[PDB]
Amino acid sequence: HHHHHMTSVGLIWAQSTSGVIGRDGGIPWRLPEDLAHFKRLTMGHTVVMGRRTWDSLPAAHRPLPGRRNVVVTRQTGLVAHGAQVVGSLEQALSPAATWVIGGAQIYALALPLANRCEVTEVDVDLPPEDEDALAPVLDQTWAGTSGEWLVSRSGLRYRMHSYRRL
Ligand SMILES: NC(=O)c1ccc[n+]([C@@H]2O[C@H](COP(=O)([O-])OP(=O)(O)OC[C@H]3O[C@@H](n4cnc5c(N)ncnc54)[C@H](OP(=O)(O)O)[C@@H]3O)[C@@H](O)[C@H]2O)c1
Ligand SMILES: CCc1nc(N)nc(N)c1OCC1CN(c2ccccc2N2CCC(C(=O)O)CC2)C1
Repeated sequence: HHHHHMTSVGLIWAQSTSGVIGRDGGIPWRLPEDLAHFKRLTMGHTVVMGRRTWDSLPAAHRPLPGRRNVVVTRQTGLVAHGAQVVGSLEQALSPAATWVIGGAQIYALALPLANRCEVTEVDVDLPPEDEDALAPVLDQTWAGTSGEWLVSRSGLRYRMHSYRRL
């Protein structure tokens, strides 16, 4: 349903090579270069996230500055300030390039509607654990390109993949 709307809908996430995106209510690695990449791609745009991701943000970073923060929840509203709440992904997207920034539940809702995915792969050894949030799997409707492996100042290797709907 990526052509049920006019504005581009992009998913953006970072994952380990094993496909983990979240653990224990947070992200189980630190990668400053990915944060800068995420900031450059999203600055000045609407960012849409699930409520658990909203609550996972450290207070210094909530709301994400310089972006319209939209939080998808079934609740009437939120205790933590700075978001616009909506009750569905469709309400998040219209009116409106909108970035869906996680987590796994909101990626699953948005994947059928998305035109683009921007993935950072982090070469950190994290065998998936029972409660982990995992990255969405991309099917045959996506075409991708991949950048070279880069080395972070902290020593972790990482790289970016970019997918567009065929
Ligand atoms: N690595 C990355 O790039 C990345 C990015 C973002 C997040 N994360 C990680 O992902 C994890 C959180 O992901 P998650 O999947 O547990 O949660 P999530 O997708 O962030 O949020 C789930 C919440 O969204 C709301 N929601 C879900 N489906 C809905 C629907 N159909 N209609 C309305 N509201 C709906 C509900 O909020 P209510 O309960 O309020 O109703 C639900 O509890 C954390 O570990 C976080 O650190 C990682
Ligand atoms: C940087 C992590 C990330 N990476 C890619 N590639 N995709 C994503 N969806 C993604 O999750 C973005 C959300 C979760 N985040 C976060 C989590 C923990 C500590 C700091 C942050 N934030 C605060 C605001 C900063 C900003 O000003 O942008 C960015 C870092 C914002």
